[PDB]
Amino acid sequence: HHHHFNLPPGNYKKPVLLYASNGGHFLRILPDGTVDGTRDRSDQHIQLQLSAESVGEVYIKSTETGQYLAMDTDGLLYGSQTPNEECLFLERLEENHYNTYISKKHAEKNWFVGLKKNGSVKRGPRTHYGQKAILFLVLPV
Repeated sequence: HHHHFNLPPGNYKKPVLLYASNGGHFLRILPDGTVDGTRDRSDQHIQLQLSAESVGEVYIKSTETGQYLAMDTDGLLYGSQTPNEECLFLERLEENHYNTYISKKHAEKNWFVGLKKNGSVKRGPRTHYGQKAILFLVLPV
């Protein structure tokens, strides 16, 4: 293990929003595989579904398009048609309150899912522990 094992209460059954504490954007996976954020709560592409593959390990999937959130070899988030090793994230509690998502493939590099205040997602190497960008609240809809 390269990381701690504080887990959030799990939310896998229901479709959810991933709300970025850092600026209030919702994580969005567009039909063309682009990943960003939007503050438009009505957007059809911010509805996500998480599934636990192993304890503490998740897929994050678009309910609208079926795409899997993934992080590529250069640290960029993308929407994948099929589940692969780039699609698994370590779901952890952070600051006793938030959820973080670490790339499993790149766990030793501490690459996180992260949203900037301007609604663009962060590249893996530009994320790290202690940032606001990595902090999510998983909201039921």
